[PDB]
Amino acid sequence: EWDEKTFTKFAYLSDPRTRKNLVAYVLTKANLESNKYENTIVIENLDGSRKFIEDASMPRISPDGKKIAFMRFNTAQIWVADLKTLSAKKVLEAKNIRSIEWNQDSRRLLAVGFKRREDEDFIFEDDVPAWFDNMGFFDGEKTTFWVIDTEGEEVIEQFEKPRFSSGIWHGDSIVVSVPHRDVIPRYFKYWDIYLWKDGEEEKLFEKVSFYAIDSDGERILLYGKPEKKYVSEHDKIYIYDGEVKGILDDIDREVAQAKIRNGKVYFTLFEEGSVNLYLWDGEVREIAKGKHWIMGFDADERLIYLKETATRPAELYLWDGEERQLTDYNGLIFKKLKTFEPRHFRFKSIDLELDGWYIKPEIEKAPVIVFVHGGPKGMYGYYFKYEMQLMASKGYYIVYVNPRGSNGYSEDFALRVLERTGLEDFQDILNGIEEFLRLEPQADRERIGITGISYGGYMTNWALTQSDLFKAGISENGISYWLTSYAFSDIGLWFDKEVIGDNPLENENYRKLSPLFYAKNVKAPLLLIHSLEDYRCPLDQSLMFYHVLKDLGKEVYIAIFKKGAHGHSIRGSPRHRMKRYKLFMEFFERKLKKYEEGFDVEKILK
Amino acid sequence: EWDEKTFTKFAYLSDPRTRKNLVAYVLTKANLESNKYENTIVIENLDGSRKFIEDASMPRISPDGKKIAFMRFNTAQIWVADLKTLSAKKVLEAKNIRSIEWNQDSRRLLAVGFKRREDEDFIFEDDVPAWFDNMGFFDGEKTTFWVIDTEGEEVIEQFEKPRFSSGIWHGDSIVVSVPHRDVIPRYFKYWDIYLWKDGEEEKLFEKVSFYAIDSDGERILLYGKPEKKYVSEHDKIYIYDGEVKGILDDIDREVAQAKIRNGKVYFTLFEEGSVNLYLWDGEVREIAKGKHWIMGFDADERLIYLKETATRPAELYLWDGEERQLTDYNGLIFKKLKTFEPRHFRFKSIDLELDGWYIKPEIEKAPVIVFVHGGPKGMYGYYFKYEMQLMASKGYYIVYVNPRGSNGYSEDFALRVLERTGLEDFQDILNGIEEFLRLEPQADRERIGITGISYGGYMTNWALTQSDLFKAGISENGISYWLTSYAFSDIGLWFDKEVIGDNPLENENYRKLSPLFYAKNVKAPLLLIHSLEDYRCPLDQSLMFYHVLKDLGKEVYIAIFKKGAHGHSIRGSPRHRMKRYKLFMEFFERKLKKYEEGFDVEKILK
Amino acid sequence: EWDEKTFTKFAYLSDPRTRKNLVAYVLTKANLESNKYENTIVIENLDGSRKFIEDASMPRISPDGKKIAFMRFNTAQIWVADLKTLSAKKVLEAKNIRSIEWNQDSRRLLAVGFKRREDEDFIFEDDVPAWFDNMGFFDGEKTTFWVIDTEGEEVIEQFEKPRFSSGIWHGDSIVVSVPHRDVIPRYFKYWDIYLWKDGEEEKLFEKVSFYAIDSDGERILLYGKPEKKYVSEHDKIYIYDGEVKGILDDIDREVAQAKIRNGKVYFTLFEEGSVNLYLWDGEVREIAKGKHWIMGFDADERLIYLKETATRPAELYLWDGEERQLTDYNGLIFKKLKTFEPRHFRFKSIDLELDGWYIKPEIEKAPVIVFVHGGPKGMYGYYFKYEMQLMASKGYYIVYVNPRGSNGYSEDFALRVLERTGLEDFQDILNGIEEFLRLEPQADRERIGITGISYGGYMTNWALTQSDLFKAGISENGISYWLTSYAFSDIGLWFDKEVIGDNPLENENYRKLSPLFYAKNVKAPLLLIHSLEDYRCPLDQSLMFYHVLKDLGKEVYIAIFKKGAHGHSIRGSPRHRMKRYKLFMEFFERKLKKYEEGFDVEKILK
Ligand SMILES: [Mg+2]
Ligand SMILES: [Mg+2]
Ligand SMILES: [Mg+2]
Ligand SMILES: [Mg+2]
Ligand SMILES: [Mg+2]
Ligand SMILES: [Mg+2]
Ligand SMILES: [Mg+2]
Ligand SMILES: [Mg+2]
Ligand SMILES: [Mg+2]
Repeated sequence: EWDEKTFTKFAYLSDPRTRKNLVAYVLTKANLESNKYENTIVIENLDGSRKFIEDASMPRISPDGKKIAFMRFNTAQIWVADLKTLSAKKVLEAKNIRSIEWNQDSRRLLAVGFKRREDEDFIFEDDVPAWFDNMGFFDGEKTTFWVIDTEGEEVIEQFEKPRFSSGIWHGDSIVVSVPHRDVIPRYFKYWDIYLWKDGEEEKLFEKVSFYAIDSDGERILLYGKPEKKYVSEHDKIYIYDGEVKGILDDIDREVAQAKIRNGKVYFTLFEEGSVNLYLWDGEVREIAKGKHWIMGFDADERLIYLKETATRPAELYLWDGEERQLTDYNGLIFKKLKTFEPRHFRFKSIDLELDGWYIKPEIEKAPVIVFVHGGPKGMYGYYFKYEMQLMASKGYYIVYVNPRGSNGYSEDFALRVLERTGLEDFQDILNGIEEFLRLEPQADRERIGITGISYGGYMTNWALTQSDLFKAGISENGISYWLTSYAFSDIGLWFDKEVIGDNPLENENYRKLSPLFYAKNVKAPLLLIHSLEDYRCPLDQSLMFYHVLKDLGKEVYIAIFKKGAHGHSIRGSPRHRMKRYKLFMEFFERKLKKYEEGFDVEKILK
Repeated sequence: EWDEKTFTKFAYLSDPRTRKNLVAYVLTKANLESNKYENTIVIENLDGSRKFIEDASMPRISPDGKKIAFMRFNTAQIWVADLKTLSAKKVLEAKNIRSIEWNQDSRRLLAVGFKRREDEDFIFEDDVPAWFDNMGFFDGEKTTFWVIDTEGEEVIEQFEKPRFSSGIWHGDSIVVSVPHRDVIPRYFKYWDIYLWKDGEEEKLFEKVSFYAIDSDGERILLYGKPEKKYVSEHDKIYIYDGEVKGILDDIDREVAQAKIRNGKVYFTLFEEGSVNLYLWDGEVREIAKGKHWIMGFDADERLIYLKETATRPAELYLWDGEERQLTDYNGLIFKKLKTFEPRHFRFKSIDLELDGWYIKPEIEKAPVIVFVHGGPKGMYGYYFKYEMQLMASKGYYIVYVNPRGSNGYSEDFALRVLERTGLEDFQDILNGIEEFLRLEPQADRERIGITGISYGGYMTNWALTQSDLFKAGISENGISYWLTSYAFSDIGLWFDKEVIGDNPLENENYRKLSPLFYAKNVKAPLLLIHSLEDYRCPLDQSLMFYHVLKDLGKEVYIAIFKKGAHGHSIRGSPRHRMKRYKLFMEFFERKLKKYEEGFDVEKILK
Repeated sequence: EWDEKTFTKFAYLSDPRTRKNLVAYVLTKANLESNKYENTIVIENLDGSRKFIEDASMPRISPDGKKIAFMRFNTAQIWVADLKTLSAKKVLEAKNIRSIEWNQDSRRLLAVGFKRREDEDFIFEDDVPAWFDNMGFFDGEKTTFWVIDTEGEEVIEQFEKPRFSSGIWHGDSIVVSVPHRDVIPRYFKYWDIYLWKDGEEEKLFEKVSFYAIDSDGERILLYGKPEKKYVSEHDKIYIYDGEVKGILDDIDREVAQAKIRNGKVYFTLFEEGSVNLYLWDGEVREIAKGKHWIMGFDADERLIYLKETATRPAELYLWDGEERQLTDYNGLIFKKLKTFEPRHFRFKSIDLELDGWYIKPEIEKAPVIVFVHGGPKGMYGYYFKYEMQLMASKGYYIVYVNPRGSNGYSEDFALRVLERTGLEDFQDILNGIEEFLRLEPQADRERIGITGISYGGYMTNWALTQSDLFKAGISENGISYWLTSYAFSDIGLWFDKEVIGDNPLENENYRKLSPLFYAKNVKAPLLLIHSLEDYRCPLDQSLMFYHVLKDLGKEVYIAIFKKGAHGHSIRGSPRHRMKRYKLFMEFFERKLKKYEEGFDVEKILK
């Protein structure tokens, strides 16, 4: 049976790594009773023999295949284990490390972390932004780079860089990507790239729209473009060996992840609902393309990847030749648990033809939940979406589309949304719902709800202020006012200028496209959901909407989770997440399936 | 030198398991200074290479030999380790699990446990009995069955059954043995047996006197009889594959343990003082028969067993072909510690000829301690009996017999005791002592003591009320009044009806054969020993005898151990057990070897 | 509204003391949320000015009125405070002190306590009984006497005496009352009395049936008789000044409490349902006589006492001249809480006329709960009985009587019960119920239940085995088998010989008058309630009855409280007591008011 606890039953795989004949990855479990994620590194032969590093993550297999570094968290500590016996030693006790990567010598690690002011009474800020979702307040944060010798166990080189810099090995050098500073740092837009060795550095690029993501010791793999006008442009990949060479210049899709392994580049593309795995070895070759999301991959002598589908969390695969499924962690649970395959439909919207999906429940007519993805350059299609399976099992149609602005299509399709949030993209959603209703006469047009997180939250607010179609909404971590998004959120300073418009203090678009200013129009009951550590869409986006809607006599409720960032629906504590799922299902049960007055959360939850 | 601490010096082996070329078992040590049992799983090659899983028990080797599940206790947790490197992951945090067993797939475990009401202020009972020795109060206890997937780490099936049910895998099915319910559950007498799979079940047997103990995936091994009139009847073994086939119908001895391994059944028999290991492969073949107790065994590609003798705790052996001793954990200790081999004697008693044993000390005449085993269907012979070696080292003859009622002989011999406790079986003991005294003129007939636990405690009480032969007694966890045994103990409701008689509220036998009612006859000093968590023979059995004996002016003492069940002499904490051994030896020193007035335990113990 | 929590709302007063113009007493509150009794000493002027010693009890005001000793518990510590400012110093850190009493010098205290063997693993006993209700296992307990100098803060004299001795000051001497030892100590029957000073002693009495309870420095007040044949005989009081003088020889009622204050004796008598306060100053004078229980009193320059009634817990009063109520702790609570005054009725039973009471609810007919008091020499009448008010508020008639055997009447009436438990006294109960039913036609004869604790538990068991009148019973801490009461309980060795009969191992009365042996007769559902530290009626009394009743197919349930002695219904933790009250009310709701099958305590309680 699907309910608010079902997500705790799945094994969650991440961070796959492979060297020689070995694969490692992390197995994570949500333990509802201790209220903790549990992490286990699993190392597999390729045999199917498994061994374990318990209470650990960040597996990094040494280039020589003889050992594995990993992190245990608590302060964090870096450990190194022999892969033969897995006997381990603690190497470095590390607060605030975000990455470790072996040097080609299988002796040194590069660790990138951060340092802040850390006064126990006040944060002090002189740069921007003051905070970032999932990181906290910056408090003057600088990036730190440590070269650690894992034999002697010492930091043998260290240097700092501006906030939000990154570093990868390039042979015995380090390629350092630093946000370019103009009036403010040009986050996500321009970087300066350096080559660093032994306390000295050479600037490789100045003010470019890509950063270094991998190296094979001869070539540097760069991610982005040489110059973007919009951060929303499709990120591409480039090889640099002295000359910068685009390897996908003729493919009008965005790269999701990429790695270089002896001059061959493995990479994934967002494509019409899927995230597909390709290889480039002079030409682009399809590796794993279908109705799925390749969530992660790694390549050395072998190529392994994590593939998630609409109805299964990610499992591990090995590519031959041919795809071979390596793991089946959830196979036994899913023998007993019904899932629902989405049905793809094309529909016309204004000038375009778009992708939609719906899931039909067993079935009278059935109520309908419309889901809107975040972004706007998010993408729905073929990954595992817990709420959708959950509500389909409870008797709802689920419908959702990729409006213009979505990832997975041409760059132009993504960029059509800019300065037009709530305009054509909302029409796309309404037109997809109209086509879905034509396809499915058993969908009850008189019981359609809408929900989404982030931009989907924005769109749920917007939908209730612009349309009388919806009977209920659940809007989460959303946007009701772009001006405060611009001035308050971690990314607003550059992101809103692009997506909403320039001259934000004068531009009328900031109120014209803001649900807050049309609150009077709202007629359907609404549940707002927010979390107190969300800095991507800060609390005022929900609480202002909630207060103004109350000031106008509207039926509205707000659940404010005391912990959690923007992605807390998926990343918050298991107990936190269970409570959100329960609220979510009960709001729709009691406001969409069959309207009931009030919403007594004490009685409803326990 | 033997004393109250010597038992802490031995290594105690248990729970042997074998798959392919591997053996595992548990090594337990009594640590007197931390006052804890320590458990180490040892895995041996077969090489004699050893490896270790520390602070753990319940080794279960997966059918494929690639891994080992085990328990660590504290709440209990199930872990799974790769047998190659022994790297381990925690699979399930498990309060109240009593068994784990792998499925043939080496992926799922079946765990059988229990659940109770657990109010912190009161136990509430609506079934029977309210408590069970070594388990506590039932508090509404149900049995729970969990199928655990050890990859994904989740319970994927669970169901509950009445109290005291058991479960074993049968291929992908579970055979569930449940006590049959009439007016009360017919514990130890009738079961219903089910075949369970995927939430459904078929009843295989109704109200039978056997339960399922093993399976080879085609055949179910059943333990008991199709129908017993008396629970005291010899348990036998049956193979069920559609038809129930007795495999020892022509052998009039009781099976102690049995396992099925690809259509071959390995099993032990109680026989005249020994517990011997046999194989059935169409005919019964002797494997390990002699003056010893096969305490445990396991078979897969190899057959291993634990063999204990009168003078050595259990050591591990492998059977070829020929018996090979694999371990010698206590060999070095026993080079320095004198032991005493018992001398077997036959004697006549009324209509029968019986087995007796005695140990002769160095040697004047020497005082004599007569030991009486529990049961009555207990059995003395060739296992390691700490008190016997201990008191023999201190200058005592030790004598003990198997009276009628004992295990190890024909069923009829066992059943002669029923309704006759303290009658012929006591005469058997007196006749064995008479023959022993004839054999050993250096035994001092004027200094004979008697002691026993459980039924042996009953018999020590009884002996002091019926005979003037004994100069002292130590009676432990015994019986002085059958009526309260019937109505108060965990098993009395069915057990006393069989062993003492029907219509217990009217049957005069319940007082006629009860030491309490002859307390006036007592002339020898007596130490009573009890423990507060003994529900097999509850406290009133000792304390009523103690109070009535004091009320009659008799010299009697009672030591009431604040923790511990019926078997606390062997299972209580090392400090608890050391104190009991010390009391036991000192009572006999000061009341049997040389009578001394009083018994100042403060001075005597420390 | 009355429910399982209402008892927590009352202030409970105890231990009144008075010197000069001061009164002190203890105010106790049951705090359900911390689950603790809270104790506050209150000192009142006589003004009505109040002051406080918080978290303390055992107020002892010094003879000179200048200071107050008291105990704080945790180990216990004796403190002394100046009564003017209540500034306090700790005098002696005291494990196991049971009493403190000032010497006439207002400098020394006499503290009487106890010491035991205290091995952490086992209790060791060589005397009798092994345990006592509300004290635990004796573990070789001796009585200790300490003279404490409260200035220098030192024990300046100490000596020990047999278990269960007591001591009071007599000027600079100590009168020591010690149980007389024959085959066993003659507890509650004969004492030896000593006069002790400065390490020497003179025996004042040998083997007498009284002990010293107070002194005025010239006269010793003795409680009991010079010689009792039965402990059940009425205790009287005597003044000893060289000659023993009976002061109530012509009053055929038992003294409940007595104190001597400059040759005047204040004392209470059990009389037909009341406990009344008298003075003797050469003649007996009535002080406080009525429908009430004088729970405690003290006299110096003033006379104060605690008076409880059927409808109010005890409040404090001062006697002038005339009774003046001093406190009204519960007056505000009882403005809001309905109470029910019992209605007294006379009835004929065989050869006697007896007292009964009933409470009529608002009112169809109403179901009836018959309550039976403990003892048998207990007494119902005019004290505050929580369950009665509780069940009357829930729509039940409450009826209860003083059968022969009760205190409050002639000695002969008390002694009629001896060897006749369950015979005439049970007929008395049946005849009282018959008269009550005639008085109250709205009582539903088809819904009568019975309940009691202790002897009342015995009688509830007995009632269900002998009568078909009752539709339900709740039997608590009761008797189902006298033989085990005799041999197992703290007092059985002497108490059962008197109340049930001599030669307990042969006397057929022990089974003839035992509910256990008539268990087959039971037809009404029964809840048994017991507690694991009850040594007055040990657990087997309930659990044997429960098991045998289950063995006979009867509907019976048992609630076994994990902590608590015989009086745990009133003395157990507030949470423990709340749960018992809830069970008690729900059993009657669901088995007496309207029979319902089953009894799911999980659902019923929470
Ligand atoms: Mg280190
Ligand atoms: Mg991008
Ligand atoms: Mg373009
Ligand atoms: Mg785990
Ligand atoms: Mg058997
Ligand atoms: Mg036979
Ligand atoms: Mg002091
Ligand atoms: Mg009395
Ligand atoms: Mg008389």
